[PDB]
Amino acid sequence: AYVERFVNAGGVETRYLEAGKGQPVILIHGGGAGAESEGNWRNVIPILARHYRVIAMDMLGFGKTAKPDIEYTQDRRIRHLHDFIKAMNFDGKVSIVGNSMGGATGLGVSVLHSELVNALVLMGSAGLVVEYDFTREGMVHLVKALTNDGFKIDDAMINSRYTYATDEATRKAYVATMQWIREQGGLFYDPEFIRKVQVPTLVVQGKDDKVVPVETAYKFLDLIDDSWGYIIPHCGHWAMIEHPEDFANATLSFLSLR
Amino acid sequence: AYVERFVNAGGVETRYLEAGKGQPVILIHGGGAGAESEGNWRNVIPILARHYRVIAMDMLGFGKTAKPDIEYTQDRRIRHLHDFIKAMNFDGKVSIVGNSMGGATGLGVSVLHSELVNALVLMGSAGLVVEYDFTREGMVHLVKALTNDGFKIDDAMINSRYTYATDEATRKAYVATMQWIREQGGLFYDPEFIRKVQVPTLVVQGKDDKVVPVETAYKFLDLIDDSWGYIIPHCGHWAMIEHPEDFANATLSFLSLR
Repeated sequence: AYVERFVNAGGVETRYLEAGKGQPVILIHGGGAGAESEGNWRNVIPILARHYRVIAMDMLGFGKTAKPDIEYTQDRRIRHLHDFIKAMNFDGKVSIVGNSMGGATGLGVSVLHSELVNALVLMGSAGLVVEYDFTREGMVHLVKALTNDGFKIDDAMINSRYTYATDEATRKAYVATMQWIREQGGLFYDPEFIRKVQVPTLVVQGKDDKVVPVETAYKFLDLIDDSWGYIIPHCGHWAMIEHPEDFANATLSFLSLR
Repeated sequence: AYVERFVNAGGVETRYLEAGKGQPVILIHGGGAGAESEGNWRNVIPILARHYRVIAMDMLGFGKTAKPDIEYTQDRRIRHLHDFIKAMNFDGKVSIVGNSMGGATGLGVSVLHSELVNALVLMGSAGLVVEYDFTREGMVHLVKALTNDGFKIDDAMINSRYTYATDEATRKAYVATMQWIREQGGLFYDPEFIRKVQVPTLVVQGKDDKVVPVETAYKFLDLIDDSWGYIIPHCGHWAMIEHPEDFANATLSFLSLR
């Protein structure tokens, strides 16, 4: 369905999944212990790959991407994504699709380095303040908590995510990542920064998202001038996982216009 | 691109436009003098017809549909749509897509006769209270007023709508239609009625709609349990006219899941 590749992104070896041909679209997974490209985009990649060159990148400190001994700041993740894009073989601009932390990082690149970006998709994206014990069972509770009441847990998916979350190197980077966020009072941008997003944007949001309230989407829609909104019912914090076909199609439709 | 047809809908001769094959989708135009199927859906029909049997129906008292000497109530338009659906040759349920008044009418049928409906699309739809001098120039001002600042007026489209609005029989029915609405304090339903919509619904809304504020969409999304939301930037009260490709694709995507 896709192949695993590695590239040196400005000094940080980076792992990505690739499938398809055509215009390049980068998928950025969310935060959380054990979160990475395969578990986040498994069922979405095939669909998107029918029309675009899909590139699912593991963020700095996550999955199989490098985990150097550094301070894991949001600024560092933004720079990493910037370096990955440059390091990749792209003839022009690329579209960026991100969930939660991945969304905040795509948003950051869309403001600091928009000349590299064609379109942005924010899905249950972090960025607005609006307002795990590392056990297999703890992972089950987490997934159920972040998804809609109708989401059916898949052991295989749970085991895969748990395996990534347990890897001591991955866990160490995760702890450092959460520490910085914790010390800032959360992962966010001032609304003024968000108002700087000028590329066409699609704000995707689950109506039942407990992490990022639906009102957050309405605020993103008010702040980002060229933003479209896609609100999904019976959907939690992970639209791409809870309703892959729905999310993939909405994304294809958005990208087809842009 | 489509053919014009007529059918007896429970006593009311009704005019519709048809194109395509497959699952049936009914398009319902908005209110306003001279509003009818061709002017409202011209550029959308071809796109939708590539995947469905598209049926654009003129509401009771509008376009080429019959204009009997009766009291033009919202109840009467709902009954008419019900009769048209029954009078048509449909093997099963049908999807309904409506703008403003057409949306309110589709919504009404979706509550009173949902066994006939598979999906509903409300576009700048009337229904929530949330909160023309009949000259060619008056028509130009109206279109500019109801559309986004970037909408380019098309004389041909203006002349066509003006021609329908001037037809004395059409004008007489329009006056009666507006009179009833005026005497009720507007065209609306109690939020409790709207909460009865149980079919999958797509609430489409222009961010710059001056007739139906964007907040209205957020309220529809709160009231209708199985509703998805699609918010469009730089879009006024007529998404299907201002951005036909965008609207048609969003509709195709929605219907493909349902």
